[PDB]
Amino acid sequence: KLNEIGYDDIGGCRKQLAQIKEMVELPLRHPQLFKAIGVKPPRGILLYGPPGTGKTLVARAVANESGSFFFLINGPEIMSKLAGESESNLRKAFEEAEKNAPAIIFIDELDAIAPKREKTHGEVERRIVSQLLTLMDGLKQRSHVIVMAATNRPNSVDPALRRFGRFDREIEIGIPDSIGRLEILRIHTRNIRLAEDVELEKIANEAHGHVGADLASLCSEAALQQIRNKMNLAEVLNSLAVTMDDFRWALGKSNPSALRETTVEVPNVTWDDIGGLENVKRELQELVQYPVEHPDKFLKFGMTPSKGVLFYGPPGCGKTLLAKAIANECQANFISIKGPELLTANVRDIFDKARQAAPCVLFFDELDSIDRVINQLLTEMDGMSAKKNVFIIGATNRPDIIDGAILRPGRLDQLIYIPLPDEASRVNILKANLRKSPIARDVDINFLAKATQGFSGADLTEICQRACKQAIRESIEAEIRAEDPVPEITRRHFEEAMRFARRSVTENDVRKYEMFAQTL
Amino acid sequence: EKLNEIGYDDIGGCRKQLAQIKEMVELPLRHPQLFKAIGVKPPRGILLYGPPGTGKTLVARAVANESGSFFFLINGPEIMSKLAGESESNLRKAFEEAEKNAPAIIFIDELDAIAPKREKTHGEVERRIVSQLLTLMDGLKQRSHVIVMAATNRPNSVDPALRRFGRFDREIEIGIPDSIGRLEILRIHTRNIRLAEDVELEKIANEAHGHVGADLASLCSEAALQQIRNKMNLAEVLNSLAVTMDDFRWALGKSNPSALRETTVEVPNVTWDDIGGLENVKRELQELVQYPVEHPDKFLKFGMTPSKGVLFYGPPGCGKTLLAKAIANECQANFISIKGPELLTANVRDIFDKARQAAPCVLFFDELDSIAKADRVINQLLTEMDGMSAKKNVFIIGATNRPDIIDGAILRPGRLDQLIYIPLPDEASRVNILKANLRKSPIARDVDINFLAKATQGFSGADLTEICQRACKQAIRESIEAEIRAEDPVPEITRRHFEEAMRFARRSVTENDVRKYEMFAQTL
Ligand SMILES: */C(=C\C(=O)Nc1ccc2oc(-c3ccccn3)nc2c1)c1ccncc1
Ligand SMILES: */C(=C\C(=O)Nc1ccc2oc(-c3ccccn3)nc2c1)c1ccncc1
Repeated sequence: KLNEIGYDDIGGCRKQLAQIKEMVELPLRHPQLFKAIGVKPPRGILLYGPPGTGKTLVARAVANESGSFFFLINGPEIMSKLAGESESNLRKAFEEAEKNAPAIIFIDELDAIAPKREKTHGEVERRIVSQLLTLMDGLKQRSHVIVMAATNRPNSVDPALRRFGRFDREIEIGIPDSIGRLEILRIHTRNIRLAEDVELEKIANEAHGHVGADLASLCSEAALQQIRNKMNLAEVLNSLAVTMDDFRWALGKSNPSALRETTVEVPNVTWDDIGGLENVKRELQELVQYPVEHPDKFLKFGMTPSKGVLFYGPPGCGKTLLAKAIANECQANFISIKGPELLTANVRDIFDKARQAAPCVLFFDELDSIDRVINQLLTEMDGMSAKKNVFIIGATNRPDIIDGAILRPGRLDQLIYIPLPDEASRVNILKANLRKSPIARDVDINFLAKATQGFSGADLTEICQRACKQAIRESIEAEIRAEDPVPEITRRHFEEAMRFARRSVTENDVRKYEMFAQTL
Repeated sequence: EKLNEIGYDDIGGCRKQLAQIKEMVELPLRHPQLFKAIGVKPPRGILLYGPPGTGKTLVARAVANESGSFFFLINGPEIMSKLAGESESNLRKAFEEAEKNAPAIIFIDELDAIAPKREKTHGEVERRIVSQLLTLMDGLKQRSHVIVMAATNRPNSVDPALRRFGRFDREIEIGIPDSIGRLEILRIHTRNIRLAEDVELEKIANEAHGHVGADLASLCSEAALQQIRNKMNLAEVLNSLAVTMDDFRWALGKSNPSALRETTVEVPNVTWDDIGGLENVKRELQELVQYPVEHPDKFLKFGMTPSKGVLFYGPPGCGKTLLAKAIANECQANFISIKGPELLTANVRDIFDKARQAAPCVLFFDELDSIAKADRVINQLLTEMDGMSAKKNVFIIGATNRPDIIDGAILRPGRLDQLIYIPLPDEASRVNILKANLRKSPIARDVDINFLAKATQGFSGADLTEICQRACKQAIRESIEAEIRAEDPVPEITRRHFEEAMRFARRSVTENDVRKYEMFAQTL
């Protein structure tokens, strides 16, 4: 079975799979063509990412597809041997790989073999690390041996290993996105018998923070729930088919292990969902979309584009949603960071993660909360080339207390005010909020927008929530009394919600923001 | 085979240091008669250091090949990967072999792997090998012509006992190449690549900032990869492959140099024409930073030691840094641009030592206010400056925007005796700045800089740059919008764009601030 694993049996990493394919397969199938022009093939590739992804099979998939020899060195297995056994085994591994070429050597759990030098506390451990380094540098330029390694964090690996010529290409196999999750769910359910009511797309969309292993466990739990419901009360053996109810139940009881891991992807929020102003949209377009869309114009006119902006205004979800929408427009990855998250050298880490994604929209929320971290952010921004397509966006609700250093040119040089949404914006927001709900025909959104003025996006969302709570309360009470009288939200529900206006922004705050704008 | 042919030409990015090493090694190892006659003691330990990838690992081999001497290589990890007695036997066997075949050169690559700081060593085998190395080092009789060269990332990671007066007394830094060095490296690596006729490596080298030799090798590889990707994916092809300037630019776009955070030492390419500047300030800086270095004889004749430090205070902007870079450029002295934020994040002495190593240096300290009036850094800097021999051609320049806050200690004589002020640029300065800003971009013949300068008064360097930047964005905006309509209409930036940018003409420096600076000057 192992030799039969291919590209199709790995899900959740298709971009990285293409990268690895071009890096490895092509040289190992037409070495003459690459040598002619003079392209040097890579000699060390380090895959890293959260545990549970498919990065342990990537090496096997590549080796099988390229039809090359494959050798596996298991970190814990090597470190579980006597003093000389580990050295003999590393040497034998590399020698065997050289014997049969082209080859691939996968050193699973490298951080087990070569942890940070501080962690090591014996002569045997350091001797093994140095043995690995010596073997690594000994790969002749034409040996046709590619060393692949996997870890959780490259920082846990001995830095000497991450030098030129030893491990110079580092690829991240991160959390899958919705398409990746669907791919994994379709891979794992190959043998399970499904019912006709299963729509894996919804499951994939709803499974947040799930890695391939988590999805395998989820499928197993759903099958078990089906067994429980059926057998509890050969005929049955042939009448078993997991149902969407079982999958939803399994989702309910699941505890994904990758909840806290930052997510990088292209969000699915469009302009229509926030509405927003026109000037702000135009400015954001000019800043972010044009340089990526038409770099030629910037080059010919020869002025380097600015990197980041700094939204200010009353609190709410407009700023974050606006940034997400602009990122969606340009099809660039979106990275969200919260001040509380940062308070808990991570700054360099997140900046490098952004730099890895070519079009990225690095978002920093609650920037006001953020001396050491401030200086680290300052230096990192100052040391960001204004020619790489990485855009920093800030957000704050107290521009007065923001340190002026960040505002200095080259770091964050543009300020944009985000006012309360207007009538059209409020209409768009309300339409988005009730998008997934069965609203009644009588209800008109335009009148609601006219009635509500000065209400922040939070206020409108709260208004929608109050109405739905009323509908649920009515349905339950009617159901109890009856024991679909309330099939859709009615006007009375919305009016009852409106009974408590609760405007979250005072006119004094708006005047203060206006004064801040005028002073600029 | 190929190893024994590496020479001076096959190393790039280090030409000053290569000349130093040539004089310091090749000549003694070819004409010992003269050196012994006049009585010059050849060095016995040379420690090369710098960021990884710079090609210092070939310097030893290049020198050995050129001088025709025996060459022996000891690889740190290789020695430390053996059993307890194997590493000792190997060090001893290396030095014995080198001495047996004289003259020789011994290159101990990755010294810090063999002899780290005493504290970092926990076992006894590690300390035993370090002591073995020290014993062998001291055992080199002056008569025997053995020169030990070692390479390490930083000299501090090496055991201090090694950096003694008879072991490793010469330390050479091989740091990031400059633009000429980058061009040299690119020429070396593209020897076997077949390039197209539109490739002009000068622009690549100039734009490749923070790249080391290895990074440039990767860049060339990626460009070739892009070319093959496009053409092939879309024997004839094998003979039609030629990298193109588009491929090199694309490779640059997607490259992540590993030496971005490393301080750069180099003569800046900024001239007086790009800053304008008051004639008084220009003359004063000329005197201070040029007469001592250009006519030391006169200073000796009148016997007054030149002051070392100058301060700059005034409105925030690009003026101070540009002025310092210009004065450095005129004297062709190296420029070090330590910023305050970098220092906020031992280090002070390291910067001062780096400056000292480059004799004519224009060490720059921006935003000094943040560091000074904290206690630790300010005291360390005061101590280090006070220990700065005024007879050396190292000039310290400070910049600040709160001249009222800096502690008076820094301005006491012997530390920073001059207190020049940098005021807002005048009309001619603004004209020069605008000409420089638009120099790289096409401009309409109608557009006149003189009127724009006349309109702009009190505008800081950023203000002028902002004006130019805003105008270009308008031109790009208009240029593209026409393109979609047609789907060149805007070949150059027209005066309409400049006037539209001028519509929102803003002054970033309040006249109150300028008056405050004037008050400080008068009180001073
Ligand atoms: C939306 C985020 C959101 O609603 N954020 C938010 C709501 C209310 C807030 O009040 C404050 C505040 C702070 C200090 C003083 C007073 N009030 N901050 C608030 C923030 C959202 C984000 C991302 N995706 C979707 C929605
Ligand atoms: C130019 C650098 C430059 O213009 N930097 C700069 C612009 C504006 C600034 O405002 C402050 C400041 C300080 C304190 C309070 C308020 N504002 N600092 C500023 C710095 C330049 C540098 C290097 N090479 C070329 C040009």
